[PDB]
Amino acid sequence: VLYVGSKTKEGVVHGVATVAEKTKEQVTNVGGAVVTGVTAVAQKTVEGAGSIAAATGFVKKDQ
Amino acid sequence: VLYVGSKTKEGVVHGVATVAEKTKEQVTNVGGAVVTGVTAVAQKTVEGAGSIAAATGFVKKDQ
Amino acid sequence: VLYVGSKTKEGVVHGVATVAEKTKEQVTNVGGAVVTGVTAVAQKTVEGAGSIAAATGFVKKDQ
Amino acid sequence: VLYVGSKTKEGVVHGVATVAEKTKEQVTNVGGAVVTGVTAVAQKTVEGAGSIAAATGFVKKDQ
Amino acid sequence: VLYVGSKTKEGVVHGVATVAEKTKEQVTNVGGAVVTGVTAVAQKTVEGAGSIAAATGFVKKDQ
Amino acid sequence: VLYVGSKTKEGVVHGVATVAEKTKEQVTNVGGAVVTGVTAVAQKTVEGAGSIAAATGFVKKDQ
Repeated sequence: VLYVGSKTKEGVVHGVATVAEKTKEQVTNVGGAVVTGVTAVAQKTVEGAGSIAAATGFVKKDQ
Repeated sequence: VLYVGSKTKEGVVHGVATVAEKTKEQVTNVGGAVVTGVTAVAQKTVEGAGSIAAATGFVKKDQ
Repeated sequence: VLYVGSKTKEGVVHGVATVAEKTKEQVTNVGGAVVTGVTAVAQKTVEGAGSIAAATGFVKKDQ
Repeated sequence: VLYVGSKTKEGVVHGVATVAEKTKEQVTNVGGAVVTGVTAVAQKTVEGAGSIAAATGFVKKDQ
Repeated sequence: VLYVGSKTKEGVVHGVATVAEKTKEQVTNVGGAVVTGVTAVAQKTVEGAGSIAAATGFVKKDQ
Repeated sequence: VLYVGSKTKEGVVHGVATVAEKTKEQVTNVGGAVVTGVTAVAQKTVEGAGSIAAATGFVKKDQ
């Protein structure tokens, strides 16, 4: 018996309850990035750059 | 018995309840990125860059 | 008995309940990217860049 | 135009979502009444005694 | 135009979301009444005694 | 236009979200009444005695 990483619970979302009666939502993007309404999300990354809700409006490398 | 990574629970979403009665939603994108309404998502990446809800409005490498 | 990665539960979404009574939704994209209404999604990537809901509005490499 | 009882919506159940993963259930009745697991039920009674989930363990009128 | 009882919404249950992962439930009745697990129920009674979840363990009228 | 009882919303339950992960429940009745787990219930009674979750353990009229 060694149990190196035996019984873990990592990157987990369990048990959620949500209501939304009258939620007007309005976005107007021009040349950018927009990230709305993210809920009950999970992940696990090994040897990588993991971003749940990133928003890079632009990337420019001119030469 | 070694149990190196034996019994894990990683990148998991279990147990969700959602309601939405009258949810007006309106988007208007022009030349960009938009990410709305993400729910109950999970993943696991090994040796990679895993992004759940990314939004890159542009990528430019001119020469 | 070694159990290297024996009994895992990774990249999983189990148990979801959803209702939506009167959900007006309206999108208007012009030359970009739009990602709406994502629910109950899962994946696992080994040696790769796995993105659940990405949105790249443009990619340009001019020469 | 009188509209005495014109456009009603009475005794109604509309819009339900349910999940049950591992629900052990065990009953043991002896000489009585048991009522379990009632969901999404509706009725309308006119000039009567309407009971959705009644449980009378006994009725005795000895003479 | 009189609209005596024209456009009503009475005795209504609309919009429900439920989850139950591992719900052990155990009843043991002896000579009585038991009423468990009632959900999303509606009714309308006119000129009557309407009881949704009643439980009368006994009724006795001896002579 | 009189609108005596025109546009009402009476005896209504709309919009509910519930979760229950590991809910052990155990009842043991002997000669009585028990009422557990009632949720999202509605009714309307006109000219009557309406009780949602009543529990009369006994009724006795001896002569």
